[PDB]
Parts: sequence; C-alpha cells; structure tokens
Amino acid sequence: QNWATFQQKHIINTPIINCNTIMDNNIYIVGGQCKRVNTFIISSATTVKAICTGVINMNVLSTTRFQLNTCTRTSITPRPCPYSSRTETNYICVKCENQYPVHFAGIGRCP
Repeated sequence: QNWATFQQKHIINTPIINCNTIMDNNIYIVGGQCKRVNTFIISSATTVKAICTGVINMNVLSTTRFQLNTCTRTSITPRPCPYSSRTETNYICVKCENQYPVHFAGIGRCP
C-alpha cells in the first residue's frame, strides 16, 4: 500500500528459502486467515526503489532481474499455515507512485 509496508512484506537482503518460518508473521494475516501468496525479493531496498525513478503513477516492469522466492499457501490451517516455495530469477512489475514502489503487481509482466 506504501513504500514502508512494501519493503516489510517483500524485501529481504539474504536468501531465506523456508517459506514456513518467514510467512509466520502478523503482517501476512489478510481477512483473518493466512495470506495466500507472497513473493520475496532478495535485493537491497535501493535497487528495488530504483525501479520507480522518475515515475509518478503507473505499473512499471523492472529492467533489473531479481532473485525471487514465492511462497504459496497449500492449505488454510491455524497459524502457522503450510507454504510451498518457488524460486526463480525474473523481472517484476510494481505499482510506482511518487517514485516509490507501493504494491507488488506481478512477475515477468504487468497486468
């Protein structure tokens, strides 16, 4: 929804493949239940922010390729919920507002 929250939800400095431990956080409880999917971007925050340099309001596909780990919920259970992991290197689409990434829009292409 904003840069600060986007960072907390998506950006990590080092690779953490265990989706089960990293997804066990209050920030991932949408609508009472555990969030269905969340993609982590292994990168410094500065480079992710740079996707939006000079962009006031629009979805932008990065020109930088990132190492990613997407965590997908396999079932709805009491916390912590079980998650599967999918790692890949790809470009990402983020909503840029006032030169800041504020929402993760997709992998590989913008909607």
